[PDB]
Amino acid sequence: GKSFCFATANVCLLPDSLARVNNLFNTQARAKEIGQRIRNGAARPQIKIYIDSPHPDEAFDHEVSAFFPANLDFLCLQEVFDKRAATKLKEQLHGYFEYILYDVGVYGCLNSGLLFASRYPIMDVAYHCYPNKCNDDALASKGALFLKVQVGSTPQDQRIVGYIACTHLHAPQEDSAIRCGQLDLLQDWLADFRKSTSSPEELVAFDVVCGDFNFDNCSSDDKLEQQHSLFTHYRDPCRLGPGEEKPWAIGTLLDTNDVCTPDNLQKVLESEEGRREYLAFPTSKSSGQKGRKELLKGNGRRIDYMLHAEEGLCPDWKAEVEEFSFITQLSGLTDHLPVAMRLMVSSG
Ligand SMILES: [Ca+2]
Repeated sequence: GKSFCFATANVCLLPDSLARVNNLFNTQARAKEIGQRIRNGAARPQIKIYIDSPHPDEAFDHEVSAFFPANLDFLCLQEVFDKRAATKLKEQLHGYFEYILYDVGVYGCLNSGLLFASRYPIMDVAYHCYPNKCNDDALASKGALFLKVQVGSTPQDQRIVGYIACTHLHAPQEDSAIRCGQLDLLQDWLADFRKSTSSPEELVAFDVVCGDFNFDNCSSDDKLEQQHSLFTHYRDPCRLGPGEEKPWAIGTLLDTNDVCTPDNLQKVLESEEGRREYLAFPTSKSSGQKGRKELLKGNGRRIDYMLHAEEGLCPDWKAEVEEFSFITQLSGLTDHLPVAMRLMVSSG
C-alpha cells in the first residue's frame, strides 16, 4: 500500500507587541528555527531497527518522538500570526514542502494564523471563519481551512484524492457551548466542501481533520465537546471513548510555569512524573491551580487532535492508522506538542 503522513502543530508566533517581554530572541528567530527543525525531521529518517513483536498493546505504532516524522506529507500549523515570522517559516519549509498556503482568509484581516504545507498538489481550498460577533474587538480569527489534494492516479487513469481540514477553535475554558457550536459548523463545512469539490473519475484515499480544538479528553468541564458527533465520523486514535483516554495518550499543552532539548523532553514525557510536572492538567476548582502532583490523574490535557474518517473512502481500500506520535522536536520553541499520524492505504 501507500502511506501518508500528517502533522499538526500550534507554533505560537505572535507579533512582538503582544508576545512575552524581555526576550533576547524575537518571533522571527523562533520561526526560522521551527522551520529548520521541521524540515530536518521530515527530510531525515531516524534509525528503525527490526521489531519482532511490534506494538502489542495497540493496532499501530505509538510513541513520544524527539522528531517530526520522516517523509511527512502534510503539515497544519496554528498561530502563525506574525507576517515576517511566517516568511521565515515558509523559506525554511520550502526546502522540503513544494506547496505552502498561508493568508488563507482569502479563500473565505488575514489573521487566521493557519498555514498548510504539502508535498502533494492542492486541488481546492476553502476557509470559513467561526462566527464571533464581538463589536470588532477580535485580534485573530478562529476558523477552519479545507483542502483537497491530488495524491496519485490509478492504472485506469482515475485521480486519487484526499481531504484535509485544519482548525483552531474558541479558547476560553468555560465556553463549552461555543466550542460545540463550532464543532457543529466544522461538521457541516466538511460535508459542504466534499460536496462542492465532488461534482477523470476520483477515488478518495483519506479524509483527515486536525487542529487545536482547545478541549481535552479527560476533564468533566469539556464533557459536551468530548461527546460531539464529529468523533463518531472522524476517529480519534488516542480515545477509548468520551472523556476516556487510551493509556498511552498524553497531553499536548505544556505547563508554562532552561535548556530542554528534544531528547530531554522525550525522556521527561515518557514518565508519569515528568508529565505531571511538564504538561497542563485540569485545574483544581477550590484552589484555581494545578492539583498537587500525587492527586493528578491521567497523562495531561490533550487539546491538539489528529482524526481520520473510516467512511466515505474508496470501498476497495483499507485506510488505517500505521503510526501515531507526540513530538518533542519544538521543545522550548512553543507551548504545544505537535501531533502526527501515518495512515497506510492498502488494497486486496
Ligand atoms: Ca497559544
